[PDB]
Amino acid sequence: MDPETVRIALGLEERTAAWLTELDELGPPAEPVRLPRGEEARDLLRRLEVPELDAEEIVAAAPDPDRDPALWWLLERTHHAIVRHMGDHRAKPRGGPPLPYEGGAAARYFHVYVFLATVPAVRRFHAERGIPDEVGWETLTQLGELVAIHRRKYGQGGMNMQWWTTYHLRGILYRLGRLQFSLATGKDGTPHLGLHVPEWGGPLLPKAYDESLHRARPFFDRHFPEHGARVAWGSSWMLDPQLEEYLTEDSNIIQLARFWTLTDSAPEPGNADGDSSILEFVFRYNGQPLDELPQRSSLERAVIAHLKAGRHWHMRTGFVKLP
Ligand SMILES: CC(C)(COP(=O)(O)OP(=O)(O)OC[C@H]1O[C@@H](n2cnc3c(N)ncnc32)[C@H](O)[C@@H]1OP(=O)(O)O)[C@@H](O)C(=O)NCCC(=O)NCCS
Ligand SMILES: CCCCCCCCCC(=O)OC[C@H]1O[C@@H](O)[C@H](N)[C@@H](O)[C@@H]1O
Repeated sequence: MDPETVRIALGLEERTAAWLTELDELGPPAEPVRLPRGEEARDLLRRLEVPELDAEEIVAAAPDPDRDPALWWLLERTHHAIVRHMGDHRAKPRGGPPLPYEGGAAARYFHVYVFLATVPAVRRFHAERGIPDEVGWETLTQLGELVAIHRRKYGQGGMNMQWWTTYHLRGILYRLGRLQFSLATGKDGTPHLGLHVPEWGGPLLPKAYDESLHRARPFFDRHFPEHGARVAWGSSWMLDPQLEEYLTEDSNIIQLARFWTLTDSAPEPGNADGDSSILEFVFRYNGQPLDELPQRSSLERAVIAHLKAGRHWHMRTGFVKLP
């Protein structure tokens, strides 16, 4: 097939042409793309903590090379475009565009199929790096979380966080207890670890946070000794000191943010760039009228109160030294 035919068949926008040309030049992977089917597929999806409802649907809608040629063309090359950067954190996180939902369940679940097809490759990388199996699997389970998030946010099955799963699939991100850590470099090339907080796994309890921090240096110095990070960096709505107006002393965020050293400037009060982030992570915001969002928790009430008052939330950036 040709990239223009794929683009038109799948209903992809004109801007995606450059990507599709790049995928055309890259070509199919050396190891043919294989999707698990049936109970094999159900076992893998369950291992990745995909909810039963979605997993059933994913298995049912799995595409076919003959009946879904445009989709298959893209699945092979997207897989290839990811595995070509296995272990490479300097490459940008390009998972490809979401597919228009007029293509049905196979289109909605496209990047789940990408993920499934790429599991063997990343698991081989984990093995080569000596990563324990439990850590490898624990890391890959965010697929289930992101699938669940799609359904909560939009109302039907899907997974549209494919840019983020390129981290898991390149073996450059590891879940080490409550927190995740990514191989990263600053603008000056200095190695660090990106610190991330997946939604699943309960509250950000101080003892769980501390355990994760203690795991970071030993893990990376053992399996990626060439990296040599000494510091973890975080960028998050969580680091916004404005939260102190609203959250009390029992807040995990408040207690733990106190250990962080913020490195960005106090943002302009009129800068609204951070509003969408906090709305995503607190409400999985999808354009609802604000006073029709839940108000059960102190943070839910905080986000809305602050915004109603004409004020703005900001992503802040900081670091903590690795123990
Ligand atoms: C990170 C996370 C686990 C922290 O939860 P936590 O440890 O309970 O945080 P706190 O102790 O500071 O919470 C204070 C209050 O806000 C509530 N709260 C915390 N995070 C919340 C969220 N994402 N949505 C709604 N309410 C939340 C708590 O239940 C608590 O309520 P209460 O005071 O009414 O009892 C949670 O916010 C989460 O799952 N977020 C999604 C993932 C995320 O944001 N990661 C970072 C992306 S940059
Ligand atoms: C106060 C506790 C520590 C504060 C440091 C918080 C750093 C968290 C940063 C983080 O979680 O961001 C990474 C996110 O990348 C998103 O885009 C993905 N959707 C999300 O999964 C991931 O959490």
